[PDB]
Amino acid sequence: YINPELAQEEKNKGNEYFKKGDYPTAMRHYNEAVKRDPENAILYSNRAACLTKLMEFQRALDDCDTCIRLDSKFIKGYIRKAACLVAMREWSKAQRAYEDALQVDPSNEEAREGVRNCLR
Repeated sequence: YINPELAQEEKNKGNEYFKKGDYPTAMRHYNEAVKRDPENAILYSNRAACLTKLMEFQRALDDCDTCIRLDSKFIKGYIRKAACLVAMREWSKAQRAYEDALQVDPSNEEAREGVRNCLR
């Protein structure tokens, strides 16, 4: 059952615990946010960042694809995908994910720095 205000509230509990670095507890809240507004791309971007810190790389990249599917214009899905691949040391795939972001917005500074980071 869709509840987008509750999803927002849960997003924030998530983001807060993310920042005290208790990702276990942040994840409980990101899961609930996703449950309540499952078509909202940003919730998957957010959850992907957390899953990546936890080294749940398979689940992280699933969330990045979800984000990219739900909103192909939302740059952070591509950024989170690239960042996860950097965390995996998948450099060649990471470089292409950042380049996919740059296709969406060639002025994106985070993606341009990400390409620099991928030069080995």
